[PDB]
Amino acid sequence: MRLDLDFLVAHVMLDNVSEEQYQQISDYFVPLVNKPKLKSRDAIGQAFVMATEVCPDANPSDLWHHVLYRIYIREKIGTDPSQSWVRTSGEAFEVALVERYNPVLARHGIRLTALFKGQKGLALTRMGVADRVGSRKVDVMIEKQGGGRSPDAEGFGVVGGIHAKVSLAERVSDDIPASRIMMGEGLLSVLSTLDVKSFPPPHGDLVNRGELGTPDRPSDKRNYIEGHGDFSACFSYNLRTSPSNATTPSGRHIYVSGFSGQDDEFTDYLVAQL
Repeated sequence: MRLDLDFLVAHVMLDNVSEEQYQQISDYFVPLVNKPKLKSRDAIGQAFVMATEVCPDANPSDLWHHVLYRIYIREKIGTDPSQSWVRTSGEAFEVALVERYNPVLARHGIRLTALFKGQKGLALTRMGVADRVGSRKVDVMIEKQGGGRSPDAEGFGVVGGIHAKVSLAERVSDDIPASRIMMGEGLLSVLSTLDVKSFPPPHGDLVNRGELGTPDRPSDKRNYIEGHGDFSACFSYNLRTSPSNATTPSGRHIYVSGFSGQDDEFTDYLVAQL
């Protein structure tokens, strides 16, 4: 369906999203935006999971960037920076990943756990890397029934971590030292991303292409994965993201898939490695 964006007016084609489906997503999300005692990360997080269920053939990144985002900044009451999309969207992505994958991962004993700003010291210490990375480095922790280090009472040990970045245009090179230190300790360092990147009018056409280019085109971002192997693996939910070729110099790959469903390349990856 066609979206009308006011900057000057511009349009963007939202493939595999019907007028009916947009409204169903909007009827779900809007009342949650200004709901008291309901954190923005939970409102946006659950909405993303719901939206991908409603439109399983639509580009998940487009649902994030062109639907949820533009509805939020339109419906959000107040300029409170602690409730900003910018301040909360990242943690909403973490919430979305946990909600989406843990039911599938539960069977194999694999457990995800979102880490929010200020409360990841326990996670990082148990991970044994807080020593060298600081208190603001890992977004989602990966634990495993049985194996791992610093197991809780239920026998869940830390086996790795996830850097959840909505856009790779972010300070992505900032997470690379921590990721290297993680991988060196025998921990999985996954880069989960929505690969959000569109350019606004007057010069951009607002198509969410991302920042990973193509394997035929030298991209510094892509070269982190396929060149230097600074992350264990890279998972994008922007359907426009060019996946890695069969072989890469580092042996690391950029996997691309939709967000809806049961098992995918992400769960199948975590199962094998763990």
